[PDB]
Amino acid sequence: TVPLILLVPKSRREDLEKAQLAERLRSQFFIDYGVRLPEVLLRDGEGLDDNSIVLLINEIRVEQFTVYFDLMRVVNYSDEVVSFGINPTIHQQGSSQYFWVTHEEGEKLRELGYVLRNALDELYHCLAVTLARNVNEYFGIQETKHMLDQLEAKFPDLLKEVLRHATVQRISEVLQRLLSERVSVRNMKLIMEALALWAPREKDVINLVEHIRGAMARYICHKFANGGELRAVMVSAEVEDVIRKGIRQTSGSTFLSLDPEASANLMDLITLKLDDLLIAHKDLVLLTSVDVRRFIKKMIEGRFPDLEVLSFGEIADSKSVNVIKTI
Repeated sequence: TVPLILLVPKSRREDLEKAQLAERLRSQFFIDYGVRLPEVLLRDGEGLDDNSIVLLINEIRVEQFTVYFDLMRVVNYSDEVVSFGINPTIHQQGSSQYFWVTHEEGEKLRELGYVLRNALDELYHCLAVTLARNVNEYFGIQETKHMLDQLEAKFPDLLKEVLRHATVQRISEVLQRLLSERVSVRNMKLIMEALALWAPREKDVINLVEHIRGAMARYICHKFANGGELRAVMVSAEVEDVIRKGIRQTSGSTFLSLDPEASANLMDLITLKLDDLLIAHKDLVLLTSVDVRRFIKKMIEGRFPDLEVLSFGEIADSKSVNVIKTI
């Protein structure tokens, strides 16, 4: 490994050491995603204002976050909150907007049903999301091969079934593709049984990952729910069909071929439908049909890298999906 670095404000460093942000971060990441982060060091950022954090991977600034350490974030913010006389501190970051309120104001809003989050939990969800996306930077063949060792000491026969049909390279690619889209690989037993089933059937890694995803529907659903309702923006049959109608294939696998204008137009619709929502992209997902899920993720990720895209198959067996807008 090389270490992950969090540049933090001079004024906050002491509390962050005392809170053990560095290590708790790694622990919770393991609990959520089933993989080892490298060591995380804190370092004082020169000219960071008191509510800024910066992440460095390989000593290159990767993203800056605004977390108001003394305040609480309203996660399902609506404008109704202003009706209770609370005027939030607002930060605009990408085309997401974030609303922060005092501890006091926060307790009042909790009892009206709002879900509030502290600065450190928030900071973790932000780092988790960026690190899930940057999985290739610290997770590859060596770590895969080490996860397999741990699995072989429990389930040797299943490890061997999977290897009759997939190389260690291939399985690492699968795990990376799951994790890059924020799907946990903490249940290597289940994932392997799913590779056991599909890997002989499917020699295209992209198609394989989609079948593993289908097989893991219930787990993906539970994870994006947290311990609460799953907030979904539904992609309409209309948008779905422009994508479906663009799907091509020459010899290798299957790809999206849309006019430049056709894609820019789809993007303007998504953009503006999301601008109507007060909720941060990373607390939402998009729902769409199984065959177009991956195309929409490829299409939107350059611009909305936080917004994941679940298929309707992946939520069939959920209780608390809440569709809050259509596209």
